[PDB]
Amino acid sequence: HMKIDILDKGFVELVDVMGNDLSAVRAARVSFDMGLKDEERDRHLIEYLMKHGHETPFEHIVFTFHVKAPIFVARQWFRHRIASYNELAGRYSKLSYEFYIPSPERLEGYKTTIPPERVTEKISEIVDKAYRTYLELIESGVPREVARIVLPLNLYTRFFWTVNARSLMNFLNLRADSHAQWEIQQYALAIARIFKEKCPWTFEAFLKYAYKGDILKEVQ
Amino acid sequence: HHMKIDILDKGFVELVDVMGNDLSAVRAARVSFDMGLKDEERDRHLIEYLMKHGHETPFEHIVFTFHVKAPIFVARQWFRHRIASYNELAGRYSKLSYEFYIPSPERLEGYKTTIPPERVTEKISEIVDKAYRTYLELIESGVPREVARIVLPLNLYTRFFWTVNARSLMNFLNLRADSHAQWEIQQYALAIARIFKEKCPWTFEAFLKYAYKGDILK
Amino acid sequence: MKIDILDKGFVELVDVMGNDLSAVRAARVSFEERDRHLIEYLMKHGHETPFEHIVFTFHVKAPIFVARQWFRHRIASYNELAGRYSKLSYEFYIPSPERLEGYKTTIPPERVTEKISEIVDKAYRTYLELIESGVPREVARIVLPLNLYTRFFWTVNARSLMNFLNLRADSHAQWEIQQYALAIARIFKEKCPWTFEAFLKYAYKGDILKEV
Amino acid sequence: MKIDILDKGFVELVDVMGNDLSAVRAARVSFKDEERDRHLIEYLMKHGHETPFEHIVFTFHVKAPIFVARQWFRHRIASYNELAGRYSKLSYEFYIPSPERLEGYKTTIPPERVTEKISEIVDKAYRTYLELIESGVPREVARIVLPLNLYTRFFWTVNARSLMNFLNLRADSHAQWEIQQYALAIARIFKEKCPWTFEAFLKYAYKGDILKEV
Ligand SMILES: Cc1cc2nc3c(=O)[nH]c(=O)nc-3n(C[C@H](O)[C@H](O)[C@H](O)COP(=O)(O)OP(=O)(O)OC[C@H]3O[C@@H](n4cnc5c(N)ncnc54)[C@H](O)[C@@H]3O)c2cc1C
Ligand SMILES: Cc1cc2nc3c(=O)[nH]c(=O)nc-3n(C[C@H](O)[C@H](O)[C@H](O)COP(=O)(O)OP(=O)(O)OC[C@H]3O[C@@H](n4cnc5c(N)ncnc54)[C@H](O)[C@@H]3O)c2cc1C
Ligand SMILES: Cc1cc2nc3c(=O)[nH]c(=O)nc-3n(C[C@H](O)[C@H](O)[C@H](O)COP(=O)(O)OP(=O)(O)OC[C@H]3O[C@@H](n4cnc5c(N)ncnc54)[C@H](O)[C@@H]3O)c2cc1C
Ligand SMILES: Cc1cc2nc3c(=O)[nH]c(=O)nc-3n(C[C@H](O)[C@H](O)[C@H](O)COP(=O)(O)OP(=O)(O)OC[C@H]3O[C@@H](n4cnc5c(N)ncnc54)[C@H](O)[C@@H]3O)c2cc1C
Ligand SMILES: O=c1ccn([C@H]2C[C@H](O)[C@@H](COP(=O)(O)O)O2)c(=O)[nH]1
Ligand SMILES: O=c1ccn([C@H]2C[C@H](O)[C@@H](COP(=O)(O)O)O2)c(=O)[nH]1
Ligand SMILES: O=c1ccn([C@H]2C[C@H](O)[C@@H](COP(=O)(O)O)O2)c(=O)[nH]1
Ligand SMILES: O=c1ccn([C@H]2C[C@H](O)[C@@H](COP(=O)(O)O)O2)c(=O)[nH]1
Repeated sequence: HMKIDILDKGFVELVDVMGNDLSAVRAARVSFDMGLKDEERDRHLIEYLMKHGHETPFEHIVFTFHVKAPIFVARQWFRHRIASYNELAGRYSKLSYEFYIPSPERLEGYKTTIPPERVTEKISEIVDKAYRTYLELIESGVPREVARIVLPLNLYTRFFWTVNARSLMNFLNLRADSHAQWEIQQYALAIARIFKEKCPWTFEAFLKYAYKGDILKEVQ
Repeated sequence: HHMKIDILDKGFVELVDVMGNDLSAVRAARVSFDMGLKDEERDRHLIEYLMKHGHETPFEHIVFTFHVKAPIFVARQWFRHRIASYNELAGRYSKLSYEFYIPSPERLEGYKTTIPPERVTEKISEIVDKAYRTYLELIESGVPREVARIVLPLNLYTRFFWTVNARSLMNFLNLRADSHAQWEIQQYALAIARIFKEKCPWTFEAFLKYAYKGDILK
Repeated sequence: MKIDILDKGFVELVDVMGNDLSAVRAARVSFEERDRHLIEYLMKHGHETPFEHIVFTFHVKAPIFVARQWFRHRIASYNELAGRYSKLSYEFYIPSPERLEGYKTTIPPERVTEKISEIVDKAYRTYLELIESGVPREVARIVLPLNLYTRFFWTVNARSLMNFLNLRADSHAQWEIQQYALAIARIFKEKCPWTFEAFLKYAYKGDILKEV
Repeated sequence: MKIDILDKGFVELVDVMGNDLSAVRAARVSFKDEERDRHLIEYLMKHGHETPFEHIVFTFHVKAPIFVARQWFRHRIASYNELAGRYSKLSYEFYIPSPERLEGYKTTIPPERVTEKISEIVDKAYRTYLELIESGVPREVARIVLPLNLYTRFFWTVNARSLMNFLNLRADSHAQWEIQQYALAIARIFKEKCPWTFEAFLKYAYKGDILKEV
């Protein structure tokens, strides 16, 4: 399965896809009592739909992703309501020692009082302390669902995300953009790469006509 | 895959595409416990479990695309299911074909009518024909299609694509594969159920057994 | 508040939750010049979720063909009059001759109008005959034309209502639903003048609300 | 109406559109008569005709710990606006369970010590957070060390149908105790503004176990 590594331990992996660029063409064409034509006319229809704001045809393309991301990223991500999610449960599972530790380069462009290496160090220290406490509470008989509340927001979680191309393009608009947090931008770049490989005509037409973000026009 | 079931006199339900299968639900559900697939026994059991306890979100990862040909009055009820995606034939843009649902005499079974059921059938096809011929005359006269079509009756056939996940599809079946629904949409719901059963047999069997609220599938 | 649309149609406001300050409170997560400024700011920058906390209920009487276009807006709630159960009323949208202005037609506009009324009358008379014969209503009604009036309750938040106005208060939309959209817009402006003003200025994608 | 929940939490009613009669008006499609209107409400609820209840809408203002909010926010048929850790300096407010939260569980240390241990890490994480901020580290990065029991605040706009689903699932002994407590608050307010719908819900549609016992 197409699998892209993000951050220090994160990833985005394509589990499944229904349909392709031509799923959008077939759906749009029914309006005119038509179906598919030639490659040239069909690709141009996709561009036509994107340039004029016909978004519903792209709902017939659907993806399922498997994502590992820090909780603070997942919290932003799961704000996208037009999608389906299933997530690893801190209530039911003993959580693994896996946390996002920013690299020193993460603080490029910020004048900092202490070296970036020290920032990285201080984050790690809280992480180890919290995790040790989490395991101590569990070992003492403290229910998992309570023990986990001391764990920090950089804890990695895992989830399945099923989402259609229209909602995926909203996601890219809002998250593949320099206003979203850098961490989620990185995940959105991987989503974009998988989308482009499966639906190249829709992706290129989106970038050309419909996409509102900045970064995907800059970064291949 | 590809499945097609003819419904009423001229209608159909055709499966255009599917994403996932019963194991798609098993995998999504198992992530909760930091697990994946296991054996057929334990995974079939899990699907029954999910269905018994009303854990419906794992089934959203199973997705269907249907191509449907149905009368407008059927489509009108169907399109009330908002948790799904639609694209439909446009009267504003297309010259509409002479295809209308004409009930068969048997459709009045159990109804004592003043005129022979065959006559009811006849009367329906007569009005449909008059309406259609008026539509064509207006079109030939240069009336925009979006206006001409307003004289067309509710038994005109339309066509649409429907993308829907297994959870919404189970909701559709609870409501439409039921005696209280109109017989015509029941028939479409029966075809949707047959296709669902074929592609997701474990989910369907568990649905019938533990969650399905209607009366016609059982 | 009620606006008559078409020959027999209308849009009336049944209820509303909130005003422009509802979006301001949601955006700030708490609880006059700076508050209007925040509304324009949110609108200019595409921050739409705060407008979801303003909600309207409309009662709408409209031809079925208009309602079918309308009910494609999935992010909203609907309850509609039942034709399976209710004997349906003799009310149909008959276009005025002026509806065909611009179109060079082989039949005079007034004659097209007349041809539509005729079908409506014959269709309704067939429906009534069937019901009289003991044909169930849910079957008898299938002969009724797409211009039959129906009524529905529509509950929709301001964000989805702005999406509706972007698509339907626009010259690409069918003229008949444009008229309805103009009415919805007028009510929206009454209740949420700051949001409506900023919407027009910064976010609205249609054309007719800039002209009318 | 504002109800305190947990140690620093609350559920506050901000607005409401409609009342029980809004569902009746929608069901009948008509812009009253108590017994026949209550009877309709019960009929709809009994036969699962739930769409008329979507025309009653609530706005709440809720203060809750992030681990509770993450569960809450899985309810997609609703609208949310939340205090932003990326843009605001976060307040020293964290949920620390009472010893009675863990009484019942046989634990190897006193519950009192479980409280102390939890409080200790909270305090350490918060201190590091403030240090990093003071150092010039972006808020968005500095906050990643804060634990899941940090309090957040959001506006929630939800219709009565979706709110009844939320009660089915959360006002229930399988939901985490913390979110149960919020659900009881939501239910009390819903009962106050929509008494006939709430009664009919309990009698016919409610699938949980706590609201019939409390
Ligand atoms: C840079 C940035 C900063 C942000 N800051 C904050 C913040 O400070 N606080 C905060 O709470 N959130 C914040 N968000 C989250 C934001 O408010 C949205 O919750 C999130 O981006 C999901 O957007 P969406 O509603 O467009 O997507 P979805 O929820 O997936 O919805 C997709 C589309 O369907 C529609 N839709 C779905 N449900 C509804 C509905 N109930 N009503 C009307 N339309 C609906 C809309 O058209 C929407 O575009 C931020 C997002 C970004 C990118
Ligand atoms: C005790 C308990 C344990 C849980 N454990 C986990 C877990 O381990 N992992 C995990 O990921 N989640 C878990 N959840 C969350 C659960 O999976 C749902 O996300 C949550 O209950 C919201 O439910 P909902 O979909 O009914 O509500 P909403 O998202 O508000 O949706 C409301 C209704 O609309 C429908 N609906 C909305 N969107 C769609 C859609 N895209 N497709 C089909 N139908 C739709 C359904 O009819 C649904 O009832 C748990 C919840 C409870 C109460
Ligand atoms: C026998 C029968 C008779 C009917 N008679 C009438 C009638 O007389 N008049 C009429 O108007 N309709 C009528 N309907 C339609 C009915 O009211 C629903 O519109 C239709 O059945 C769709 O059901 P749904 O809302 O559950 O499905 P969807 O709209 O697909 O929604 C699926 C699920 O998601 C949820 N959901 C989706 N959107 C929202 C939302 N905005 N708020 C809260 N929850 C949401 C609900 O949990 C719902 O079960 C009838 C249906 C049947 C089967
Ligand atoms: C001029 C014109 C011509 C049209 N022609 C046709 C035609 O020929 N055939 C046809 O079938 N329809 C046609 N439509 C209808 C159109 O495709 C939409 O169904 C309708 O405009 C509703 O728009 P919407 O989905 O944005 O609104 P809603 O359905 O209310 O949704 C609101 C927003 O939330 C989002 N959303 C809701 N559900 C989903 C979802 N399941 N997946 C992804 N995002 C979602 C999107 O952000 C959407 O903008 C036409 C509309 C217009 C204005
Ligand atoms: O009772 C529960 C358990 C889990 N989840 C959802 C919320 C999170 O998105 C994810 C894991 O939650 P926790 O188990 O970590 O609380 O699944 C809930 O919504 N309710
Ligand atoms: O069995 C039914 C009856 C009604 N409706 C909805 C669809 C329409 O929007 C409206 C009226 O439908 P008819 O009763 O006219 O079919 O209510 C259904 O979905 N199913
Ligand atoms: O302007 C339009 C054209 C089409 N449709 C949708 C509504 C119907 O579901 C279908 C066909 O509509 P008509 O063209 O026949 O109105 O496409 C709209 O919503 N608006
Ligand atoms: O860039 C952002 C900022 C905020 N939020 C949402 C997610 C949370 O529900 C809430 C606060 O997020 P934080 O700012 O704390 O990350 O707003 C986002 O979705 N994206």
